[PDB]
Formats: sequence, structure tokens, C-alpha cells
Amino acid sequence: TKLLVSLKVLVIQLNPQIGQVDQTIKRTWSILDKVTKSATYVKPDIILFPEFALTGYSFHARKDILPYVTKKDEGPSFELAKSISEKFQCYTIIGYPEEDDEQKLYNSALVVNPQGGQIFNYRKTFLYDTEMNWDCEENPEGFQTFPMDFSKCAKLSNEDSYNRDVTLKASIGISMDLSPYKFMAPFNHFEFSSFCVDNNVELILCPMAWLNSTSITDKQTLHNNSLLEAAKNKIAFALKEQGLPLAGSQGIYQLKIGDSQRTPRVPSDDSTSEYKDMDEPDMSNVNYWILRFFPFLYFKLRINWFKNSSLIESILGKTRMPLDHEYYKDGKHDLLDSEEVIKDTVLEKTFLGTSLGQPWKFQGKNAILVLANRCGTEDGTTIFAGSSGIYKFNGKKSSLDSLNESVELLGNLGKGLEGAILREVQFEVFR
Repeated sequence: TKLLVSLKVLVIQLNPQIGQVDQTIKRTWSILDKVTKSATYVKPDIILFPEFALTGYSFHARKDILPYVTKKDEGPSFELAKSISEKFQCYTIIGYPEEDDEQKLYNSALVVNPQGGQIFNYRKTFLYDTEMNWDCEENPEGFQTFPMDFSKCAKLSNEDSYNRDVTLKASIGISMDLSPYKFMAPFNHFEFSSFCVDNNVELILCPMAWLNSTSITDKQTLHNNSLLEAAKNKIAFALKEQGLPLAGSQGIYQLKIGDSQRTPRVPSDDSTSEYKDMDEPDMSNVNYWILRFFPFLYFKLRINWFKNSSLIESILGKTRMPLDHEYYKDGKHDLLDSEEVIKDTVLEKTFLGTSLGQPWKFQGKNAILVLANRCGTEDGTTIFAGSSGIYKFNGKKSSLDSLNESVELLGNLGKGLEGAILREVQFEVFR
């Protein structure tokens, strides 16, 4: 049975700096106030914050992050999310540095329900170089899904109001989760987006601290003090030229609340990566994010792949996580050469978006992608891309970027300003 759904999605984009937790919280409440006073404000069903939203990101040592870590149900990030959730009667998702009882540290995203109860805590699964500075752990469960109960958000297709409840299957992916494992795995594994398609995820939520490519990332540059000083001067000039302090913009809010302005489809060019025009999205990254969700995108060649059975071995051979991942370090552990039957789960598996039974498993389905990316700069070396946005994969029957009309760009914030975007998102699920 087809169920129509309407979700009001609010994304908050922040520029948190290390040691400014109280200030960032105050700016957060200021943003939310301005959101409610907007002409086309409507109450959100879900509010999403970035990765490490209140604390800043670039911690260089375990000692430096320890004053900001919290248990999953204590501390400033949890209390903030609970207060927001109670005052807006919504789900609230926020990224925060976590410590558990056994003194292990994670990069995490907690979920609070409209009653102020914590229903989920997701830990980052693919780690970035920065996480290794402070002894961050990989999520031992690997990628995960969870139910979200939405009240009064659904209807049958002939009904005239959204008066039914719906439980959506959701998944959280934190920034690097979207990348090939350790940047070393094959690009076309698309591990996270394949997992979401495999598990029929409907709502994809991504707190991120994702870089603009003006950032200094070259390893030989970072470890040669002469090259590093020169590189740092280049970034300083780029910020100064934009009339920005080195840390980037704070406290000047771009608000796109309830409008229906869509983001223009643009292919990536040698201009699209420049850190200029702070109120416009970084389309080099928008196109790249869309590409990392390739299994959700229409692609003509899949019919040939399916007809020639070119991917059957890739599909059968694929494991749940990379073999060297934390997932298999405790607990978890050839169908063609066996008398074991083919289970339903194997028929749900995909590679490059193709399954054993269909050229394109996602065809005819809907999914919503919500990306909350931080903005600003850290260490004089690292420029975050901002450009938080909401996307709809419509499953309708080419290009590997925003020109592909099987994805809908429902709206983005700019690459460099703090702010908020609210969109009503309409899509269908099957029950």
C-alpha cells in the first residue's frame, strides 16, 4: 500500500570553534528564535545539526577533547537536543564527542524524540585522519538503521490531509561514512549509500564536517614547516579578501525558512571549488555528495549490467563491512558452491545499485537525504564547505551529478554563513 508522507525538515548550519560551547549554544537559540518569527515558518518534524555541532572539530590530542566529551545522555549537546525537542515537539539529531563507561571515545550523533527521550545514538563508522589524533573508535556495529515514529505525517493517496502516522526507516551517516573506506577502498563500492539501498532506508540523515577543497590536506605540505607556512598564508589571503576573520563567519544568519527556492543544477568546474560567495553553496561538493549516492541515481547502463549478469559475483561476494573494520574485531563473522539456500537478505543486496533480481533496485522508490554540514575554518588550514541541504531521490527513469533528474535539489544554504533551512518534503513509502 502506497503511503504519502509530508515532513517538515529543519537543518541548522553552525561554525563552532573549540572552547566556545556556551557561545555556540547562545547563537543556536538565537537562530531558532529567528526561525519561528519567519513569515513562512511552520513547525519542523525533525531538526538536524552538524557533526560535532557545539564543540568544534579539529582536536589534535586526546587531552584536548576530554574537556568536551560527554556520555550519550548527559551534557550540553544532549540537554540542548532535549530542550529543542520538547519546545518544538520534534525529533532532534546532533553530533557530539562521546565517552562511554569504559572510557572509550567516539564521534557520535544522538537522537531525541518529541517527548524529550533519547531513542538512538549512532557512532561514526568510517573515521577521518583527525579522529585518529584523539583515539576515536570505529562504530563496532558498522552502519545502522533505526525506526522513527512520525505523528500526523502521512495519508493514503486519495485522502486530503496528512492525518495518519508513519514509522520511517532511518539511517545516520556522519561525513566520512560517505567516502570510500580510509580513502583507500575502490570508489565504486559506495559503502554507505549501498547499505541504505540494501536496507530500504527512507530517511538518510548526515551530520557532517566536510571540507572545501581549498583546505590544506597534502601530507608532505602538512609535515614540512616551510611549505605549511606558505600554504597557511594562501588561506589567510583568501579569507581576508572575502572580508572574513580567519575562523570564518559567525552570528550572521542566512535563513531559508519555508520558501521553495530550489538549487540550480550545475556541473562541477574549476570555479565551483573556490571559497568565494558565502551565501552560495559549494557546488563541487554538492555534486560530489550526490555522486556518492550513486545507487539512488538513475543510470542507463544498469540494464546491460543486469542482462549480462556482470555484477552477480560482486553482489554475492560483497561483505557487510570492510574485512579489516572494527565490525569484525568482535561478534560478527560462497553461496554458489553450497547447498545453503538463497535468503531474502541476499536478494536485497546491491552493487552499483543493481541487485540479483532488478537492474536498479531503487527504481520506483523514494528516499530523503538531509545533509547538515558545518561552515567556517579551523587551524588556519581547514575550510569547511557548509552548503547544508535537503534532497529527494525520486526513483524515476546518465549524468553523475546534480544534472541527473532522478535527484531533486530541494534547497541549500551557502558555503560560508551560519543559518537555517526549512523545507516541507513530500514523498511516498510502501507499507
